[PDB]
Amino acid sequence: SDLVSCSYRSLAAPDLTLRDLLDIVETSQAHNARAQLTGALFYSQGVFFQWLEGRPAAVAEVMTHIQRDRRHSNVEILAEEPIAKRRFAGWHMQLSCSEADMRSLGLSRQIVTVGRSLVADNTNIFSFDRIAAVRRFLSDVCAARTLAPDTPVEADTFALYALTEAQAGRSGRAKAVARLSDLLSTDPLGRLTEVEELLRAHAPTAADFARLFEACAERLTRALAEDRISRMQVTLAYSALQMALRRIHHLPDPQKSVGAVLVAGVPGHKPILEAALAAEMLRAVGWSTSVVHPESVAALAARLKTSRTSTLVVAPSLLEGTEQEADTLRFVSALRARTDLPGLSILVGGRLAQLPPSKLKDSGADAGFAHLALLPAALARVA
Ligand SMILES: Cc1cc2nc3c(=O)[nH]c(=O)nc-3n(C[C@H](O)[C@H](O)[C@H](O)COP(=O)(O)O)c2cc1C
Ligand SMILES: [Cl-]
Ligand SMILES: [Cl-]
Ligand SMILES: [Cl-]
Ligand SMILES: [Cl-]
Ligand SMILES: [Cl-]
Ligand SMILES: [Cl-]
Ligand SMILES: [Cl-]
Ligand SMILES: [Cl-]
Ligand SMILES: [Cl-]
Ligand SMILES: [Cl-]
Repeated sequence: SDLVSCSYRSLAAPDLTLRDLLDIVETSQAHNARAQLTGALFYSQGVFFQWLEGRPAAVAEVMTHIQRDRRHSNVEILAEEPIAKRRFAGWHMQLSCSEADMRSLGLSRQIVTVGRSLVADNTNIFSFDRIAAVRRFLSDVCAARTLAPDTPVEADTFALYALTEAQAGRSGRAKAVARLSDLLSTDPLGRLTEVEELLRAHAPTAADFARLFEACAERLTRALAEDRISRMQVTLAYSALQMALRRIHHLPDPQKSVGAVLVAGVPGHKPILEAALAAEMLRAVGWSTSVVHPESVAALAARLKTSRTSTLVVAPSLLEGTEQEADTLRFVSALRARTDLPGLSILVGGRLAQLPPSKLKDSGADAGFAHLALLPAALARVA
């Protein structure tokens, strides 16, 4: 064989256009054709996935150029593996984007459309599940269209690919969450290294961390309810998780950003972990994010009229939920009263996000996210 594959994830320049994508595709088609490289490029919501395959030398050279490109950043290698045969034969470099992005760019082949519609807001689907699903889907479309070019492929076909990948990961993740919950319930600070190794193995991205934390959080909420652990124990666990999070994920603020967003806790609530997670997730998709823990409504009012950052995410506290709801209501309402800003957008999480959007209209919050990992998606809708 002696064929190798390399795949990465990167953050497209916030000002990326169709002309750019097309230039990339043409340059790549020409060069990959000469150098005997094949693969696919997937663009969705400011993010790139690329797969490249060929002889080692060819892949290395082209990656040397790509890594230095200025139309994307935060290039993260995902795989460098030997393959037995090409997954994208005949595709020197094929472009593909999501259905939503297809709408947003005004496109309708030859660009392979991927329908994320049915699975995008499914919190059981982890980041690597989505990556693998896109890979398998595109490789399959490549085979298919090699066999029958004029035979169209249903976009929402991708849904099944994603769901299947996630289901494959499900049991192992259940084990991880169980083991984790045990650690957090016993002595999470005495065994922080084990907590970290677990989190590092099962949560490659910040959104994955958030998924695990949501699962653990309902587990421990149950435990505390049944008086199986103490409040002090939940505090310990919370500290441990903050430390583990900072050790593992700590993205710098994107220099080229898609926009700016303020992440705040409700005064008295200390959504330290959840706000940190919110910031990591939003930074990972290209948002400039600031975390604020105000102790008054007026403070945040000041920071907002000073920042002119028209978007505010109220991070929920998923472990102090005795009175998170009415507190958040009062806080957001008050904020709206002290404010004179028609462009301001407010997003809310937690139990408040579980109410029907009629209540959301009634609330003064603009939109909700019933789960942390849904935050990026909820934000994009408002922007
Ligand atoms: C997301 C992305 C993917 C790219 N993929 C390839 C590729 O597969 N093959 C290629 O030759 N260039 C690719 N490029 C472009 C190169 O980084 C660079 O434009 C080119 O290789 C150097 O220009 P040159 O024609 O003067 O050598 C890609 C760029 C971006 C931003
Ligand atoms: Cl891969
Ligand atoms: Cl979509
Ligand atoms: Cl998806
Ligand atoms: Cl990802
Ligand atoms: Cl994973
Ligand atoms: Cl595959
Ligand atoms: Cl485990
Ligand atoms: Cl401890
Ligand atoms: Cl340990
Ligand atoms: Cl405004």
